[PDB]
Amino acid sequence: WGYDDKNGPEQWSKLYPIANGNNQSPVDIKTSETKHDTSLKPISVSYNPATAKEIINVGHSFHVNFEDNDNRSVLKGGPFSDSYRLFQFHFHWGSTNEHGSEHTVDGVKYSAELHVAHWNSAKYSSLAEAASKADGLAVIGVLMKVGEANPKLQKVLDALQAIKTKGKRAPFTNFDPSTLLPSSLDFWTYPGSLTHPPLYESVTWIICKESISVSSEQLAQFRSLLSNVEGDNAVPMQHNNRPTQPLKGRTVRASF
Ligand SMILES: *CCOCCOc1cc(C(F)(F)F)cc(C(F)(F)F)c1
Ligand SMILES: [Zn+2]
Repeated sequence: WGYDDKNGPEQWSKLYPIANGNNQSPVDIKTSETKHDTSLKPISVSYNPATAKEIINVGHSFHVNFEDNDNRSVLKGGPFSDSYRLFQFHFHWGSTNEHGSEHTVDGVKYSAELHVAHWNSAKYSSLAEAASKADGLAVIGVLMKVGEANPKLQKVLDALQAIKTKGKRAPFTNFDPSTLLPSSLDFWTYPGSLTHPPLYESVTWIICKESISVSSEQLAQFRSLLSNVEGDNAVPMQHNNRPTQPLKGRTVRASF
């Protein structure tokens, strides 16, 4: 699978029938139809910088992984009674500054999107186990808006030089992902899935109501990464965002 016409989101249903499922992400969040939930508690994130492990070029994108051995970096509050263990964060972007996000609000596309992923360490003992469980994954979605350069992104962007080509790996240590999150943690939440194969419908989404900035040049650095392996012809990762999906009667709750 990929993001080209030959193997893109339109072709995913071939090898991943769940793509045409009822709990698929991303989706369009219509604020007028979001339901405020009294039971929702504030989102609480406590990450340990020492947890940061490495950064990897995976052809279609890049993953910044963390040590998920213990509960040093966890996610609490929200719709969760359980505690979720951070393991990775990554980005999604488009070929132009205008429409590169995955989630949309009131039909409004953003430039990019940050995903901070966690797995249910209260019920399960591994990401592999939790990945296919409805209550296995919790992902924070932060919408990124084109504008002034984001200084918080620089340490990540500076590391992309060591993972230029597909398969390249590099140590990525001493970093707190929460520094990338917006000032406020007000959020929408809805039962969703992974935005790319395997497309497991096992994700409880936490979409921040507040967005963060990113310069056009910083977005250019994302597309600067190569989807090809070393030595081969350079093929930049121009985009890796999935179109919004049918909400299928799902309810998007609001904490505000
Ligand atoms: C590319 C780095 O690999 C580390 C783990 O990869 C996974 C990431 C995700 C994520 F939620 F981030 F999209 C999901 C999965 C899984 F669902 F388990 F396949 C693996
Ligand atoms: Zn994602």
